[PDB]
Amino acid sequence: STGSATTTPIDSLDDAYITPVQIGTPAQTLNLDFDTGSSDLWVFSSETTASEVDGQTIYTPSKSTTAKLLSGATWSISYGDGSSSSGDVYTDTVSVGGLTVTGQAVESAKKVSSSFTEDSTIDGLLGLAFSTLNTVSPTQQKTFFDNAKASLDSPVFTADLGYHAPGTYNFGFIDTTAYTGSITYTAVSTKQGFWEWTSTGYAVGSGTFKSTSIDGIADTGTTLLYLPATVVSAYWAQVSGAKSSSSVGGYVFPCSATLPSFTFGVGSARIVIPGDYIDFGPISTGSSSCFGGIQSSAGIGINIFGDVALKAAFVVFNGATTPTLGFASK
Repeated sequence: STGSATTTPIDSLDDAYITPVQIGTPAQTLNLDFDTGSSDLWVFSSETTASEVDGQTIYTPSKSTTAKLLSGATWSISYGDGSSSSGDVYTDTVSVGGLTVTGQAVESAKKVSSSFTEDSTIDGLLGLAFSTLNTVSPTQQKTFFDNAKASLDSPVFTADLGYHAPGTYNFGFIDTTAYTGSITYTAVSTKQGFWEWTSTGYAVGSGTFKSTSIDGIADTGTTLLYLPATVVSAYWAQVSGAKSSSSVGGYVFPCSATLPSFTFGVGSARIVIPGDYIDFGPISTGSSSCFGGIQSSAGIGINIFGDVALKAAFVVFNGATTPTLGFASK
């Protein structure tokens, strides 16, 4: 089997991407944030505290003839941005782009933190990291990809995120029309539950490439590119007037700037992030100070190849017995 679904930016900045997902019988379509940095499929629901729902579409398990309470199971998750959610668990039929999993754990939120409530466009998350990170207790549950893998034509999914435009998540096949050149594959460590890999270095603009190992995670659920402070300083030093602002919470730059590109290495190959991808717009409405899309990972404890980096590539998440990652230009 295969599946193919379009993923759409939630706003003009590409702050996140939403992908329609069918849950239950008859189908209830929710727009979920596909997140290769976590492993829970959770949704706003008829159980979510009413004051914490503000415009989201909810899953109502009582209206699904295939929903079954997973008795005794609870979940609770906290994300790197400080947001969180928790609740109980149903199993139900879940389909993405024509690919169907029966018996998928659908984690129903009883509580969500303010940032989820305040974002009316995201109805929940669909985790695509390794199932060892799934938070369901006392019986850990499998991700949608883990459940589907054996049925797929090939044990892979791909992320093709757009810059200010829709893109595609494919399951079970590699669309050879969706990228240029060849795909360069690179090793993955699953020891922390992430799609963790080692970039071979970087360049700023037209500058020379610096060969240096940068361990980090391919994380579709993180907006920005978070790298060591040395790398990030070298980038922003090429932008007149850019500075790190403790009050704003990262590097800012004059909105009048033209940003340089940023290149990262995948083995001997190179992925180029155009400068425009690194502009996240005014820090507050009408400000001439703009927020940078490359920020320091110092204090986060891991480097994060978020959407800013991934959207510059066609990315293969290879779930073969020994997982690997593939990157191609596009």
